[PDB]
Amino acid sequence: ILPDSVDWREKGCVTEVKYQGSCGASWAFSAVGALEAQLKLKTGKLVSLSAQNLVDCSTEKYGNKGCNGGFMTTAFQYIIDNKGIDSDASYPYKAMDQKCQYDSKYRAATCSKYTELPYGREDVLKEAVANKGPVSVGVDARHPSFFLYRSGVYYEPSCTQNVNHGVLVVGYGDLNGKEYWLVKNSWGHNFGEEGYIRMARNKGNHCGIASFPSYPEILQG
Ligand SMILES: CS(=O)(=O)N1CCc2c(c(-c3ccc(C(F)(F)F)cc3)nn2C[C@@H](O)CN2CCC(c3c[nH]c4cc[n+](O)cc34)CC2)C1
Repeated sequence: ILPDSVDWREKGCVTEVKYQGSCGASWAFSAVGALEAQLKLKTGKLVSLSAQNLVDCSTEKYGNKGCNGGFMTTAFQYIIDNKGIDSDASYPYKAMDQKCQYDSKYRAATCSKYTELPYGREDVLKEAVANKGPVSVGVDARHPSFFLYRSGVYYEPSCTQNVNHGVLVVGYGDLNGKEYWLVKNSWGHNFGEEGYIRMARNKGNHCGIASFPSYPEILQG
């Protein structure tokens, strides 16, 4: 039996909204956001993890291009392969491609595996958000309505199921009858509701929110 509403901010699993700047690294912010929540569930400690570490180190082997884009799934694979990711404090974000400076001395999290959810399945996404944690997703963000969004439940008739911007689903609910996904963006506090957007849910995979969902886990064995 799934809750009607969830908000992982209430469970202490969501760090401050970040500002990616002119670097196209939303993939890296989406990935660290998902892992931040799993780290809190494991250790009780909420700590921002290094998006820069992913930008600089999860590169050609993972199909990622730093400030020119990339993928959450392969970001997670880098963290698995590397046996760690640094804290954001120890390896801060500069919004540029830099030489990899990963140092195991400042490791703040590990990742054992990741899971991809099936294309377009908002019911499966709901279950994962309720029972696993925040889920990294792609959205179609290429409409003025998206970047100008201030409040309410976002619905854009021209949205497609093709995704181009990485964000984090941290919850869901309903606002005066409109079902929504609660989405953490990485465009700082002047986007949306202090950095968050509520996006239409159960409206035929609106803006591709359920097209490419994935989440990491931190496990023994
Ligand atoms: C137009 S579309 O929207 O239909 N779409 C098409 C399909 C798609 C999209 C995203 C998608 C797009 C954007 C985002 C976001 F913006 F959020 F960041 C998220 C997901 N994923 N896939 C699934 C895989 O094709 C992604 N896969 C392909 C292999 C590739 C790769 C190259 N070298 C490697 C070395 C090692 N490994 O392991 C993998 C590779 C990267 C991983 C976009």
